[PDB]
Amino acid sequence: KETAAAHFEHQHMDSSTSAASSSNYCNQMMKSRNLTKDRCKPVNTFVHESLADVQAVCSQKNVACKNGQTNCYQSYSTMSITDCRETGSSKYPNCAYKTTQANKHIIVACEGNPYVPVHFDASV
Amino acid sequence: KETAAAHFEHQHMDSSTSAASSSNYCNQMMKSRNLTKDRCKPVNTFVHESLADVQAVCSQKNVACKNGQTNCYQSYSTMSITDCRETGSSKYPNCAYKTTQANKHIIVACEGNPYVPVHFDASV
Amino acid sequence: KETAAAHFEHQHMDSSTSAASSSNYCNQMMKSRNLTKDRCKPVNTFVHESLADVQAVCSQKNVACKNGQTNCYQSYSTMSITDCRETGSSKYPNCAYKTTQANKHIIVACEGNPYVPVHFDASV
Amino acid sequence: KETAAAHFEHQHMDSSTSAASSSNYCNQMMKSRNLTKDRCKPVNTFVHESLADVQAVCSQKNVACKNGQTNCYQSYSTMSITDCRETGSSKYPNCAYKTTQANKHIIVACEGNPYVPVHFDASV
Ligand SMILES: Nc1ccn([C@@H]2O[C@H](CO)[C@@H](OP(=O)(O)O)[C@H]2O)c(=O)n1
Ligand SMILES: Nc1ccn([C@@H]2O[C@H](CO)[C@@H](OP(=O)(O)O)[C@H]2O)c(=O)n1
Ligand SMILES: Nc1ccn([C@@H]2O[C@H](CO)[C@@H](OP(=O)(O)O)[C@H]2O)c(=O)n1
Ligand SMILES: Nc1ccn([C@@H]2O[C@H](CO)[C@@H](OP(=O)(O)O)[C@H]2O)c(=O)n1
Repeated sequence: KETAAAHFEHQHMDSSTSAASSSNYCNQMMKSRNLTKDRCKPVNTFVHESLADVQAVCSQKNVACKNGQTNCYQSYSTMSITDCRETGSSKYPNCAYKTTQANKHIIVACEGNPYVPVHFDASV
Repeated sequence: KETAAAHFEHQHMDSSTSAASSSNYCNQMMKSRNLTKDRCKPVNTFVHESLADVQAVCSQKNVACKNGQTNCYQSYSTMSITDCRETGSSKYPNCAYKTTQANKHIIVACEGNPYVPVHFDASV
Repeated sequence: KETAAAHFEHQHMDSSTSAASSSNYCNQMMKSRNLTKDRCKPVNTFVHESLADVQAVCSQKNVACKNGQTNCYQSYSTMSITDCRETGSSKYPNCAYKTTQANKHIIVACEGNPYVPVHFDASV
Repeated sequence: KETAAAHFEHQHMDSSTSAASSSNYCNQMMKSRNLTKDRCKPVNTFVHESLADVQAVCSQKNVACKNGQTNCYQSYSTMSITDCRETGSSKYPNCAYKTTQANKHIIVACEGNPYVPVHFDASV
């Protein structure tokens, strides 16, 4: 409760579903994964692919992370992701999000043994 | 001194090209705009639109900034951008950048009178 | 059904009054113009100005439409309008609408030949 | 011109030697295989294995291609390869290469019927 890798799948993995359907998505999932219990998390990406496909990004294109660290990797291919961006109104506790489905490259930080994602840097 | 407004333009505006001409665009631009002076800026986005069109984003879709502030705005339209991301092997002061040209919505933070971009939040 | 231009006239023009005469202006209008016959249209603005005046906006300030298209135009001058949202006290067909009277710049999408309004985007 | 698989054979197979026999293997081979005709091809890998062994990789571990396509495959076993890279002082028409010999898993793109290597993607 809980490893960095577990924390990553907690915040960023949702393989239950293939894409985004209704704009209640982030609204509902941000609440579910305990992302709106203290403050409306401003931005959070969910990845709709197998855990294996996301984990494999750790052996693909090496790139610098946003903080300047160099343990980040961009997926070679597009992935099904849902970008969750808190709306301009939106007040805690009633957190509201603009749900946005897309097919972007993802960029994740990787570390440890096994060599897996531990943070979601960006989609591109 | 420098106005945040002008600082934004310097770091993120490239109205002269409609797109990135080559895969060397970023390497060129990151140095010419002096963003690799003290450190390799890991991420920097350039916008290939008029200053008017970019400034106009300030009256478009209001959203939360990455830091949670509420003065951010997402363009209604996609815009021509170039994402510059530092390579994994890049080492200051010899900074190197992957280039990704794309049509994407931009998210800028706005403030002041006139009410204009002063930070580049994200592209989606 | 209707041409695009005609549809705009029927839904948004009201040159027969200086303003909403009552807190239930929307409700006699949302009916009179068949906006509440198959539903309760959530939002609908009535412009208490000249059709020509409104059509002229198609040659004023070009601005990005909310949907990302770029054929939108903002009036230079303010216009008398009525904003129709519906009161909580409203389930179809017994429709009740929250009315509001104001002088705002309007934003319309225009197209065709002649270049005329086909959609009402926002009042600012 | 040659067919995909044949191009691959002509570019990447050297089943006649077990390893680069000297520091100048690449210089002679890049010449020999006509890889310096119009330009100094910046990097090229020669595999010191039988052809069928390399083709068999098309049925081994499926991985993402650097271009992001999904038809790439990583070899279960390490293979004898020679890495050839332009040496810096290399200048067309006088190309010059650094020869590096190693045991690595190759990654190749495969396509067609029969499913055969048509592009060499990386050595890992
Ligand atoms: N594109 C983005 C940008 C930020 N984020 C989230 O917001 C945080 C960045 O401030 C990240 O925390 P981790 O990097 O700890 O996952 C990530 O959860 C995201 O999920 N997608
Ligand atoms: N998508 C992104 C992420 C970061 N950045 C740049 O990275 C910096 C740190 O996040 C930002 O500084 P400003 O937002 O102050 O311009 C912005 O310049 C960007 O330009 N595009
Ligand atoms: N300020 C606003 C915002 C929306 N609307 C209505 O909202 C509807 C959908 O956004 C529009 O229908 P048209 O697109 O047919 O004009 C428009 O009639 C309005 O009439 N005034
Ligand atoms: N390790 C690598 C990486 C790239 N390459 C070569 O680099 C070229 C383009 O990256 C490829 O040409 P083909 O697509 O003709 O194989 C491939 O031959 C290589 O031969 N070994």
